[PDB]
Amino acid sequence: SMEQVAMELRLTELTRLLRSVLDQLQDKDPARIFAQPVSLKEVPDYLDHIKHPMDFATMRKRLEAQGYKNLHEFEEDFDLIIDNCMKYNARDTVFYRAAVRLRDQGGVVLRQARREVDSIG
Repeated sequence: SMEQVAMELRLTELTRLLRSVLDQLQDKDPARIFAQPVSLKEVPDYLDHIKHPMDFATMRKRLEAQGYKNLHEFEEDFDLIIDNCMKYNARDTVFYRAAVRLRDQGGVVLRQARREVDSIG
């Protein structure tokens, strides 16, 4: 149907906007602490602590399969990156502090992304 095509164009354009959002958030992580999944070879107890691991690469795979239907879904995965880190690592660690800085800086980007998603529809 033409309606199904129109919906697919909207999903494609959301995917475009979320790709740009993902790039901007990841630039707020120049240390690359959140770039890849926590290694279960190197942190073998991780899944005892963290039930839903997340990282920028895993988000990027979901994005390229147009697997985010709306901004809320995408924000959920970004919040897991931050929140997982802030639970597993103590306040006095470079990892925790990196997550705080990512959250604070990412807030700015996400605030305007929400406006754009509503604005364009």
